[PDB]
Amino acid sequence: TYQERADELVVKIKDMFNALGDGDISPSAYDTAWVARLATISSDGSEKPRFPQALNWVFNNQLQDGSWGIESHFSLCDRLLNTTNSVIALSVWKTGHSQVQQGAEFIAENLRLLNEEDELSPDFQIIFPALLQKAKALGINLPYDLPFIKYLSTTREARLTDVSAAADNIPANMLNALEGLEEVIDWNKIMRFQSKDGSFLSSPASTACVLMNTGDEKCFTFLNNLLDKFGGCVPCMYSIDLLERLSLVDNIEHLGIGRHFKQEIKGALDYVYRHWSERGIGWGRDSLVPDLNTTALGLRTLRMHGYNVSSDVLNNFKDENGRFFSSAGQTHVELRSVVNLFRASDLAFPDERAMDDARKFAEPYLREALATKISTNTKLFKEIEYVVEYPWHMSIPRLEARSYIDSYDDNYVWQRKTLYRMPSLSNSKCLELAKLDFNIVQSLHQEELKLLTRWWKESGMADFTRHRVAEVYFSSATFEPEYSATRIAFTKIGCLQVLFDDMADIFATLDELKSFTEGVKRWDTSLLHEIPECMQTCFKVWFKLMEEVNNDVVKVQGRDMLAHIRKPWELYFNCYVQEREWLEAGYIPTFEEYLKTYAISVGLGPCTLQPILLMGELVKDDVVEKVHYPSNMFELVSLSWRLTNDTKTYQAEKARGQQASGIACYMKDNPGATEEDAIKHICRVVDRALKEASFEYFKPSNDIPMGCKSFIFNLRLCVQIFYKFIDGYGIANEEIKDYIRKVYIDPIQV
Ligand SMILES: CC(C)=CCC/C(C)=C/CC/C(C)=C/CC/C(C)=C(\F)COP(=O)(O)OP(=O)(O)O
Ligand SMILES: [Mg+2]
Ligand SMILES: [Mg+2]
Ligand SMILES: [Mg+2]
Repeated sequence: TYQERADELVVKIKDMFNALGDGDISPSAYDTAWVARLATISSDGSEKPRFPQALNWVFNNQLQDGSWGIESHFSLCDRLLNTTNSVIALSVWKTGHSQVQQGAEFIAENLRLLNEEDELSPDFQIIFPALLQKAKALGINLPYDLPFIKYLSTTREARLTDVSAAADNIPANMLNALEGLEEVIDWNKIMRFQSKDGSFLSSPASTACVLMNTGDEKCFTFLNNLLDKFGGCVPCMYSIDLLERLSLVDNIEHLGIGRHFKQEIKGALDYVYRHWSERGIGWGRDSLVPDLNTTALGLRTLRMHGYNVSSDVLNNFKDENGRFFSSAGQTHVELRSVVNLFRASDLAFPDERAMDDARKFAEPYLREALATKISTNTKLFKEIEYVVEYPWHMSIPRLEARSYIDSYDDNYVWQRKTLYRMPSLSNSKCLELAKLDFNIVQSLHQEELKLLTRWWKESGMADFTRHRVAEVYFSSATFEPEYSATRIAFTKIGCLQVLFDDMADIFATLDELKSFTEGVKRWDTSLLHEIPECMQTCFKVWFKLMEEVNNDVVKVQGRDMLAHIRKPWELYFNCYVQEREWLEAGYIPTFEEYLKTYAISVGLGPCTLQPILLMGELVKDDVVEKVHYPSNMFELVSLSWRLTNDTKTYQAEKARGQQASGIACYMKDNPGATEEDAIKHICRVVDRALKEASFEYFKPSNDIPMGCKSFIFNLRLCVQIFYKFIDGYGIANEEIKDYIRKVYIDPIQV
């Protein structure tokens, strides 16, 4: 069954957490081959392998065709690098004679395929042509004459003279291809780029290379220690204790299964944070040079979990043009590191220039990548497209999880200088759990919808089907199974409010409206007679619901909360009549005056107080105002709701007779301003409001219940996603109607 498989999945993924160390990463033929060339000189002048095991590994790990690398994952450049080097390793100690000839065949055959646009992995035209230089010297028989290989070697020899013309020698940004530049490297100065673990850029190949040219001890102890840990081979990079912890947590959170691993996540992040610094961070704790991807993931993930971290760390990757690079040790920019840069900028607090600068670079780079570089039908295209099309402040949790489940690759191989695997980060158990769990929870949601559609039918509110209740439901955002009573009360209150609003700005007369809110202020049915039949029915459905919800509230909260609960309702209806009082007077308020009334009339208060009081967390009398109205985070969300709503609905409301709006009031305050000027200013206000709410949300708090705070905060999402795709002609390009099937109706093939 599903629940059983998910439970055993949770168990195993918890093991994975508890086992986290320096990193799970695959051996590297290329890197281990280099380690194997290292020579010790016996007293009898005869040279033998310094690291017997590393040669033994290359000996026993020839694939089939017969190259070295990753069987299930073939790649031209990767196979060429791995096999050639492996061949050179065997040849040097003249052994593995069969694999040599066997692999020499694989190379010769495939060399005639490097032509010519089959994109080359980073620094291929430097580390490979160097492998072929040593191939000649050993007499290995290969087609060195191909017009293409002669071009790669040409560019390399041209790149060598550049280092000769460097008073400071090899630039820091070519350190990646260290071992493809031996003949122009100053071996004293190069050492200035050694990490505290003896390694160069965490690369075993590079570290072997400097070991061979210098006999440096630290280089040796890094390699020796690594081989002993990997049982006689080496990965393409190590350690990766920082990257692995961050990606694991991010991937799980992103897959929608973060709630099952709260304690294990806290342990992983605590570890990372102890190694956090204003300088940025690299793959592992011992990196000399930080990298953008790990730092960007660190920023976002750490901030997301309540850690105090500064966006200034990003500037360590920014140049004069405001452009970012992946790492001072290389020339190429990694697409992934730019995705993570953008995603980190999603969590910007107000006045964080670095976040602004990151997003101004990353976004166009990302859209550029989508247009030219990435193939459409791919998981990756689908992943990056969601990142830019539904950024954080409009990313609905379930929709975000459903979409990432489809783009998460559990059979992925990363490409640095060669291909490697990180089993914790590309993990089939994570993916399976994510799907099983999504289904499990989806069934719960179906049942809630059923209950909700039933209510809409029986309540007589028939006089907008489930399709209108489903959109409110969808908008609840807070999806965890424990919060069912909260989501249901929210949806009912929300559905009623859409009704109350149509009543307040369309159907009711000022008098009918006033009478209604008097009925609310009295909290009884004494004034039912003063209002038409249709509004009598609304009031009664509403009032009946209040009794039912309020009884449930006593159960969760442990005592009467009626006095707290009446306040948001009164404030909300009083603001409604105030809207109408202005309209009757023909008065257009100032932008500020306008917000005072409309920032409340938008209705964040009533749809949140009763529901948060049902989540389970105790809300003390003096805390109500700290988490609900008028706390800052609450105001800010209310503001984003109001203003964003204005931009997409002011045109249709003005044709219906309404006057006041964010657009009209701004234009009245600012002579000469057009509607376009108003919208532009408004969106800047909304943008800043979202960022300040994040700052308020993540701020340390002693007495504000986190669940309750989270439910308010994640209500900002629904408004942003709803109106984002209305194209200013009024045409809704994307509609909530379409996410409903994906999130609530279609299960995930298991
Ligand atoms: C946006 C909708 C309808 C659903 C998604 C968001 C959601 C579930 C909100 C639930 C809370 C509710 C009902 C709030 C009140 C309902 C609101 C302000 C609307 F329906 C917005 O439409 P409007 O432009 O006519 O509003 P207004 O300018 O007249 O004030
Ligand atoms: Mg309206
Ligand atoms: Mg209204
Ligand atoms: Mg409106």
